[PDB]
Amino acid sequence: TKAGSLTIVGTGIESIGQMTLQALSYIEAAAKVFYCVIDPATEAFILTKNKNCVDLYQYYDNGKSRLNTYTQMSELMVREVRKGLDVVGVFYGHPGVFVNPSHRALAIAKSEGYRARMLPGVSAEDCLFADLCIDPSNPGCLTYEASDFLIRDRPVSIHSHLVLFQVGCVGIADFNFTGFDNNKFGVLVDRLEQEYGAEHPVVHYIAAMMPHQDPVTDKYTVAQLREPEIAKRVGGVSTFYIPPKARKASNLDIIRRLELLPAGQVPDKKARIYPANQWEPDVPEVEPYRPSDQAAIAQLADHAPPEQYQPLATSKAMSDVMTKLALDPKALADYKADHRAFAQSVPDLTPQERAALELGDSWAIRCAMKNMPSSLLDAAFPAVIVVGV
Amino acid sequence: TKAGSLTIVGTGIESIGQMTLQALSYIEAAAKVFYCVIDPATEAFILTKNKNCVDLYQYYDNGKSRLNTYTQMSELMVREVRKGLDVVGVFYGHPGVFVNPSHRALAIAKSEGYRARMLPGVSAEDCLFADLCIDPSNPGCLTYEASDFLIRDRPVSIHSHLVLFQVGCVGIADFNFTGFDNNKFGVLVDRLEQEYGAEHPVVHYIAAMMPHQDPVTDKYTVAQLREPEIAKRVGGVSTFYIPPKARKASNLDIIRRLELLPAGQVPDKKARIYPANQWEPDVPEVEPYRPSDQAAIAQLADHAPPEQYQPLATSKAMSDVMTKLALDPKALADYKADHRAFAQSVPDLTPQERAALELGDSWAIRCAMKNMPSSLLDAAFPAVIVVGV
Ligand SMILES: Nc1ncnc2c1ncn2[C@@H]1O[C@H](C[C@@H](N)CC[C@H](N)C(=O)O)[C@@H](O)[C@H]1O
Ligand SMILES: Nc1ncnc2c1ncn2[C@@H]1O[C@H](C[C@@H](N)CC[C@H](N)C(=O)O)[C@@H](O)[C@H]1O
Repeated sequence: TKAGSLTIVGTGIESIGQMTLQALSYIEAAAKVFYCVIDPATEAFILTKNKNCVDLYQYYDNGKSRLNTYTQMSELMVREVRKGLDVVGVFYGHPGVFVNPSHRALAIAKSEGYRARMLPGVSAEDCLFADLCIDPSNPGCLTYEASDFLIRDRPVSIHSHLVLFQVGCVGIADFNFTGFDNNKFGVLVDRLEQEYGAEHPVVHYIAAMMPHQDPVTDKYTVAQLREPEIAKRVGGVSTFYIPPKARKASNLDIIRRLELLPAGQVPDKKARIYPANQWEPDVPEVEPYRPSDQAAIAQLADHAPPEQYQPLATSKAMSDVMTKLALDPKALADYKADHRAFAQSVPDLTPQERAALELGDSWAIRCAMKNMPSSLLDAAFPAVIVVGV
Repeated sequence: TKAGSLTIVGTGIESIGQMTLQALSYIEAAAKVFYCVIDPATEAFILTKNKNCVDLYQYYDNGKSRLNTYTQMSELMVREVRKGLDVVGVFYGHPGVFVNPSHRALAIAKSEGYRARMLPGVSAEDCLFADLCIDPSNPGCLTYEASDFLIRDRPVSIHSHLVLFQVGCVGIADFNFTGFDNNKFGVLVDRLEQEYGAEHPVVHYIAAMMPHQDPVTDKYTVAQLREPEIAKRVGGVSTFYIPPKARKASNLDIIRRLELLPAGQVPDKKARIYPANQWEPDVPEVEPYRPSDQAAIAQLADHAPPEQYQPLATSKAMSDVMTKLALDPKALADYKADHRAFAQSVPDLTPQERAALELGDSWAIRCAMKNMPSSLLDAAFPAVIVVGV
């Protein structure tokens, strides 16, 4: 193992709070931190967590190709990796979602034989789902960069969600500190009119970046985007959400092959699961408390945990060590280097807990931390599926 | 304002570390916590952070419609909201990504006039981007639930990413504690063959759930998914990634309208930005250090921060309060109720810092925390765009 590693992490969108615990722990552990964030409170927070930080944002410039900036950003990180340092790169949101220099730097580090990993973060699209109250599952999600969407004539589905990033810099490859002169925005609007019609809704979405702010969730018709007062509101942190125009019908062959038949009464294409998408035009009211819902709720009074449910049955020592492995990158490295030596050094573990850590197998650890009922193991593996469409 | 609120949060995918700081803070602040997580270390962690937790997973049962479970899960949360409690629901990953009961509970709470919010988290798709080293931007991303994909004949694009969730329970609406008998998996494979061909790659993806694990990133051909030994590896935490088959050409009309013309030499449709997608079949090697890259790197020696770059210039007191607003939900509520009273109570703030908090405007706060150069304001607003495709 060569000295030197690159770990790229995110900060999420909303200041500080949307950073993951592991992003924070790696920032603290790093020999050197390179960051590219928008809000100053997140920047200030990062600087309190590591004494050796460099702002990558200073490598942008007016009329300077963003591609040249990205090469430089990547090279600054990889240079420090080559010197043998544990380097952390920090990008706002998810660091691999609409981000060039992270993928570049990691690929170079990997190709030169250094440890390289991206830790996922909360993207603007994650925020969009939360704030617009939609689920990519229902009814599928198409996500594009706005210029790419136009230039390569990327397909839309009128029956699925559409999310467009970078709608504030349509056709612009460079940078200006005072913002983009988004003069080709009308080209995007023409495409949206062709695909959806002039009266179809488009949600202008800006996630709150500070904890006390509300998101921008402004619905406009496609036609309204041509109004100069509306178009000028679209900036560098603007994303568009375009809801579906209609519900798609079910395929009879698939209904048959999946054996969803009974008497033929699969629900209608508009027989929606509550709640309906509130952005979709002319969506009918969906009843939250149907007779089936009421009957399910009536069963709560007599509910008991099923015999195959596996209650948590762990110990402070085991919870402590699993927490430490998640929150202390140095402890994790030590454990990964020698499971046995690490496991045997952890105080207060039971024999089963020690053995499970010695092995490292997910099953053994799960087994040490949950009571597995005899009924369960006699029948016949994580299984947590929380969507039913 | 009625007593009672519902805040739904995520834990991310990988045990503990992928929880956001705000998810943790809301879990700690809650009067009651309802959770649905897969790994026991995350469960144990949650139980150390709040004394009043209920496992929602006990409302699944063998042969019990998942829809009935979801109604019950939602109702357990909303009942406590109605009693006037600050309730936190916790779902693994992102709590609104392929999750029924979160959206249900929030919509009901909102309709009855209670405070209701979803906080985004790290989804399995976020993990997929990080672990497979792909960017949804390049070349667009289509995301579907696997049964829905089939039943409603959702379109694929051979030129964009395809991500399929719930590939381990194709056509299954119920639950079994011992896992799904995924007997209709072959129907998914037939669809993938029709769309992509028998020799096209499909990546079986399982993100590591424990900090020491590696992800499953196993490439198979579509044809190989028919092998029983391979099909049985696909379970409840399996996601498929299907890379593009080809590069899409540019639209000449759009090239003209966006004025990307010069002598006509837009890059070829295969003239890729490094790095190439390593999963895509027959991708050529892309040079990381082209002459343009080398020239950009040569400019680093003489680099100075641009005159319009805005250096951080804050104080401990201001950083402390912005951190507190992000990490202390009670402090945030107090600040939101009365900006002036809150701002005037914060020790050690400068006059400008106090005034900025009194107003709450993003501009004023940004202004108090960053030195804005005279050159910047004379020219003519966040602007952090890190992808150039
Ligand atoms: N606060 C925000 N609200 C909505 N969309 C945003 C926000 N910030 C960034 N974006 C979107 O992300 C684009 C910038 C991207 N290069 C970076 C995205 C970032 N890596 C993420 O994870 O979301 C913007 O042009 C917007 O489309
Ligand atoms: N560890 C994992 N690796 C890859 N995919 C996963 C993992 N865990 C869950 N999934 C995907 O998510 C599905 C379950 C969903 N109902 C819940 C997803 C969860 N809310 C998320 O944010 O990803 C599974 O069937 C998989 O498709």
